[PDB]
Amino acid sequence: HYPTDDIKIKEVKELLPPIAHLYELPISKEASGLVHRTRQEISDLVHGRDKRLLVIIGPCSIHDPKAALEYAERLLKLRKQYENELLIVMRVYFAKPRVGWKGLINDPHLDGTFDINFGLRQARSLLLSLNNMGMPASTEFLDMITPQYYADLISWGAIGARTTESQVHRELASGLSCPVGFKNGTDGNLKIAIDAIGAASHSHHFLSVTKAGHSAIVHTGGNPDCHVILRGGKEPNYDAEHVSEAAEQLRAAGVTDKLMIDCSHANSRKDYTRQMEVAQDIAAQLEQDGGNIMGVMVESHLVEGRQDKPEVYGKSITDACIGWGATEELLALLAGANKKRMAR
Amino acid sequence: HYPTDDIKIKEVKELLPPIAHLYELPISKEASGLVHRTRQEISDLVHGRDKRLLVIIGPCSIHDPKAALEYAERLLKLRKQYENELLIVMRVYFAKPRVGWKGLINDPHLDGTFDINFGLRQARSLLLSLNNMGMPASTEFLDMITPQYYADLISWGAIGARTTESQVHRELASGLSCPVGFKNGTDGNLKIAIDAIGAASHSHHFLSVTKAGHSAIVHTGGNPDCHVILRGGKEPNYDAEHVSEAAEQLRAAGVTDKLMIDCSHANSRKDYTRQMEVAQDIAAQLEQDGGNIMGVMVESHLVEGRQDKPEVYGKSITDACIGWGATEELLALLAGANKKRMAR
Amino acid sequence: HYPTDDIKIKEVKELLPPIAHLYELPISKEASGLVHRTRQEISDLVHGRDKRLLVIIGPCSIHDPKAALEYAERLLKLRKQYENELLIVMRVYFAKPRTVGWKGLINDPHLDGTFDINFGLRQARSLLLSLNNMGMPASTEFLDMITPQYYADLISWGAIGARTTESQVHRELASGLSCPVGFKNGTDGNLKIAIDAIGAASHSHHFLSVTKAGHSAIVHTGGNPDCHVILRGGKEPNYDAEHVSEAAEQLRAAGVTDKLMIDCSHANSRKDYTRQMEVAQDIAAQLEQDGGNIMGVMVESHLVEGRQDKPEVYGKSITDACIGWGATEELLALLAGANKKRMAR
Amino acid sequence: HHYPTDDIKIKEVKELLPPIAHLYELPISKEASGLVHRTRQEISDLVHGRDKRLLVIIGPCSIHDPKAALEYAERLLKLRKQYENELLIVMRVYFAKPRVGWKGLINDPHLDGTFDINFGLRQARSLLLSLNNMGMPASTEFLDMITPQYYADLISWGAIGARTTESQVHRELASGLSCPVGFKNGTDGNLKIAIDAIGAASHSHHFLSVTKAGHSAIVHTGGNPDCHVILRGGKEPNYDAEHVSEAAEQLRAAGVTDKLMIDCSHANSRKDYTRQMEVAQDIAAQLEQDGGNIMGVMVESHLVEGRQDKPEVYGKSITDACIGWGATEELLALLAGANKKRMAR
Ligand SMILES: N[C@@H](Cc1ccccc1)C(=O)O
Ligand SMILES: N[C@@H](Cc1ccccc1)C(=O)O
Ligand SMILES: N[C@@H](Cc1ccccc1)C(=O)O
Ligand SMILES: N[C@@H](Cc1ccccc1)C(=O)O
Ligand SMILES: [Mn+2]
Ligand SMILES: [Mn+2]
Ligand SMILES: [Mn+2]
Ligand SMILES: [Mn+2]
Repeated sequence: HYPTDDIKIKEVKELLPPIAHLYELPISKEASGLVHRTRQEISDLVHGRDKRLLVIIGPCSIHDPKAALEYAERLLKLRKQYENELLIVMRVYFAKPRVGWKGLINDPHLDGTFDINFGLRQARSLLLSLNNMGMPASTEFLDMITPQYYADLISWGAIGARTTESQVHRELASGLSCPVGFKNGTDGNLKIAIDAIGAASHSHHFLSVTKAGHSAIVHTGGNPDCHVILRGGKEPNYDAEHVSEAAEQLRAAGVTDKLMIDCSHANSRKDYTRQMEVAQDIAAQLEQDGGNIMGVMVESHLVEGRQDKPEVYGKSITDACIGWGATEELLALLAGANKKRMAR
Repeated sequence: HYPTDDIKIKEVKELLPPIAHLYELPISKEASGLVHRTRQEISDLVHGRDKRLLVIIGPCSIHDPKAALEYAERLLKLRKQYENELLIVMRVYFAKPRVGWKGLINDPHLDGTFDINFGLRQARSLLLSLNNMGMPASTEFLDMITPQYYADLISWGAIGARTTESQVHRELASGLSCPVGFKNGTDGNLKIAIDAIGAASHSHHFLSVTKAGHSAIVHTGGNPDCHVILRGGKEPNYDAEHVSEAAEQLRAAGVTDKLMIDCSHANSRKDYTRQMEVAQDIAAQLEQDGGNIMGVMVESHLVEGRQDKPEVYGKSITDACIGWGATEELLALLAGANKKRMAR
Repeated sequence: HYPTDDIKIKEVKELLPPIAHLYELPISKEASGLVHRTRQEISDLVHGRDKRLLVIIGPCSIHDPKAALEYAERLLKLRKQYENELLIVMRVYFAKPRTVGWKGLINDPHLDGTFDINFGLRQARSLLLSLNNMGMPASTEFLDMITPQYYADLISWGAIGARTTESQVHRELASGLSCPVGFKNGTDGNLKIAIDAIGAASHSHHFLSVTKAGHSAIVHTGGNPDCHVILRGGKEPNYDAEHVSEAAEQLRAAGVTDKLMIDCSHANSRKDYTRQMEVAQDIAAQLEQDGGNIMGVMVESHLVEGRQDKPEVYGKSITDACIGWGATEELLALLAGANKKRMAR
Repeated sequence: HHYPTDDIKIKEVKELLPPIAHLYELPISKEASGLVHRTRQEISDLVHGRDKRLLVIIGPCSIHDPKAALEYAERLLKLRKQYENELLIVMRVYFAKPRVGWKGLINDPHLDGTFDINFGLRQARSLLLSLNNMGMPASTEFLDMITPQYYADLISWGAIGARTTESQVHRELASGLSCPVGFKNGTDGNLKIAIDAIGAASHSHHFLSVTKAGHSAIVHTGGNPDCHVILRGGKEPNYDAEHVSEAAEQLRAAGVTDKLMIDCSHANSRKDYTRQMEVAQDIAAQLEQDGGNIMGVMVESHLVEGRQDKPEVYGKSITDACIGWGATEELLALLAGANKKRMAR
């Protein structure tokens, strides 16, 4: 026999099964309540039963648990203060969808050693600490296996621009315990996200692993808590005209016309200093009408900007983020605007 | 103590591991020769060493292995006849990337019962029978787990238009033993596929299973045999102007400027009779110059058109296909056109 | 670091999990029915509910499935012929507990030294399924804690041999086996170890094995109330009335069942397959006199008598020596006659 | 539906955390690796006659409490260092006796019948890594074919007990253990099973178990050349000079090492801990006269003497009765005394 199997494979190493991580780090009664409740609260937002604004906000990527926990500590205070106008959940994303650093799960030690057992442990550990302190977590799931390791700790999931059209990621979302947001495509196709909600609301089958770590078929029940995310395209799509047009196509498709607006990425034009602009336009809509907005997303860290090496504490090494002060302003701006909308 | 795990899952059933299927249906020496050889031949096309045309052709999707075998039986004689001008490899795709029928792996019995162990068995059996008879096989990998069950029998793989931009599908491609084609986006975005080749040529790490069925981290070494597939979008992109523009961009990104043209899907605009037209243009191109074309894709079946239910034998239940007579003319057209290119 | 792990291991290779084999060879309706029934029928003998004699009879070891099947076709006739007097169940043991040479049909199914265990295990399940489907139940020895997951669903009666009867894990195993189990006395004739094994196996225990899916697992057992002793001699033969009587006394004293099995082969025969008949005559004389403590016998039998080092002749053992088919007819006819009279009392 | 045939007598089969999960949480350290590699080699030297120190396997009958066990180890480690030129001291870290009652530390770590085996295996590995880290090698008995994948990398010396020495699979296991292995004589004093065991264990075999990832597996061994017998009595003790001589003669006749270990406890003490000293005194007299064929002894010792049905008292056995710490010092001072003189010849 000529060889035909694993020709271009350096190594296939066994990973500790999810059950191993769940044994060391069982979810606590407290994290369980914060998760269950935040998910329900978000459901109400998706389906129009509450007019609070869901704010997904935090670092572009997590590369340092200390800074992440310190960021949460400061955010927790504002989560409480604006709890009547805003439902603040923290971005706990472990990589960018990219060339550069491959994320915290792949490369937890920031040196190129790919210790993914440790990476996954750290991600779970972080997510339980956060929930335990009272800060819910959100994340993007890039693949169909990692969710088994910590989705139990996640109160809101994203499927990014580059995966919203992928069948298997829609099948994933259809079984995720948390509400899920589908982003529009990298060039501004909103339809792919609309179809994804359709798909995600039905029952599907996809492949993954059991909690015990073995190949498996997953039969989902459908996810009725999905929604669109406006993150821009060739041009930005945050304004009232783009919101109104999205809302119409949503209704026509017979899915929720309540949606979320990313202030960052292509809606800012990859310029962190324009997130405030977007949030200001969103504030104007809320004060006017803004019936179709249920959430915003905001890339934010202790220190503003980007760096290639993790030199500065609390500075992103993936996309550029606004800093803490700009975070106080933006959140305040949104809370006040939405106080007025809810008051009508 | 609120539940948070698997809230929207009906069932997670463990699957027979790949080793089980590999025990019942080990790759034979002759299939192993055919695959090894065929990957290498295709790799020569991708890199400009051989001017024969790769022809990926066959059903939109396999819904009946018996008819698929009979198809292959007719195709093989054409493979042999045109072996100096065309390298003919059969489409063995088990699903459309969507609605309705979930494909042969999910739903092998065509009634709705989701017998996945059986479907995986049937897919491997069909692929081994095809190789053993001397017909190489091609397919699309939609997830990161199914390759372990039968990628060893695959001479060419596709990442489809809906997944080319997906990070995890790029990582997968980087570790596939076969050469891989990346389709352009559903709206015509060629860049996502050019970036995909760049991405897939490097080492990555993604999650999957071992042959024994255990969750695994897999370290790839890069796939140097990737290329682009022009597939249409808002308008078709098969003509010389589009081919020439794409070649420049490929050169600019420093990747192979030899590409593949799908005669079906958004180039035929879902009209199966127009695939013959696309081939005509392609043939006229090759006759003038056609330096940048290394293959084409055709959707072809025993009988033409499509049907919703599998009533008629060898007739598609997914995208409509040209029938056997049109397939003969198309392949003769392409053989003759490329005979003249090669003779220059 | 210095190394400390796997220092004396040439390789550890993965095996197909039990489910892969149970997928290919699912137990049939009629195989299920035969297994259940037979286990129940044997239980009744263990516990004095029925006076039929269990006869565990067949090759010392299976080295050729085709031979095994032809053997089963002939025995089947007699199983049916003598169904009112004898419960005939075939021996399907895949190795002798050795000590250098052929390591059995599971380990070495090709009989050339390759160790294709995936294949052996499939072949063994395949044979046990075909035997049951034809109306012949099967018996075997389980040497380890993992093999029973592959084919115990096809076994109507199992043995724990002389060399493992005292082993704590083998007793815990037996406590979780679905079939009734016979515990052999020690190689030097020690009966107490088998008496203790009955009491031990009746309780609930825990041991390590694999799930059907092939992963490390803890097995919490329910207890096996259908165990009994097997007299197989040792320093001296223990098939006669006097030995049977001393054993029954010790068994009653421990509060376990005083119904036992007698091996006519191995050390009771002194490794001479022609003495198997003599032992059966003795057992038959006992059954005629009284023999109330006997529920079964064991007999090593094959198409062709004797043994051989290489598998040259069809139907002849390459492990212990067996009586041939003619002698089998005598033996079974003899025991059926002696027990017919017992059951008439 | 079919008649049922599968797991009729099973309460449950719960899947287990795989060895890799414990190996991740508790990886062997560089210093523990050195001690294990070095101690294994030193013991091999003792087995093959290259060093004349006495291997002393000493410690509790069974470990029911790691705190007590760690304290016992700190005390023993002093005498390990003190007597290093005369005795090779290694701690007994047995997790159960091969038995109904308490099922051991691995099976039932919480001593209350809850059977939390993931925790038990976690605890056993932890204690063993802590012992090697403080500088005290560890010995244990392997009762099955699976547990070793969880912590054998931390064992410097292995026992196969009296009740398993004759078992085919246990001998096959032994042939793949990274550590040296002592085989005990049978519960009735049969020495031959142990001598056969050494022979068997020195060759390559194939037995079934699990990969480190927990998957059903076939294990191919390279043989264990470092095996020896352990004399632990029978119907009568077998520690004296005469029994030692006759054993050495049979060992030589079989072509295997005539160097042996004497267990001072169990059937050599007549199951009476007060007699372990008697046995140790005789062995000492032998070492002073000649004692050439003795390479080790086994002593059942704990912080406090005797035993108890329930774990009320700290550092007192709940399995076999042990000598207390005072006696332990007395016994070790004696052996070091006797062997200093033997080594000086
Ligand atoms: N555990 C995930 C669902 C899931 C199951 C299996 C595979 C992947 C995802 C959740 O609760 O959301
Ligand atoms: N076995 C695949 C590569 C692969 C390994 C593991 C997971 C996914 C893909 C091949 O030969 O192409
Ligand atoms: N499946 C075996 C019992 C068993 C379970 C698990 C391990 C070993 C044996 C039977 O039914 O007899
Ligand atoms: N890991 C054991 C050997 C072993 C392997 C596999 C199963 C059982 C035992 C050792 O180092 O000694
Ligand atoms: Mn970002
Ligand atoms: Mn198609
Ligand atoms: Mn025999
Ligand atoms: Mn003891």
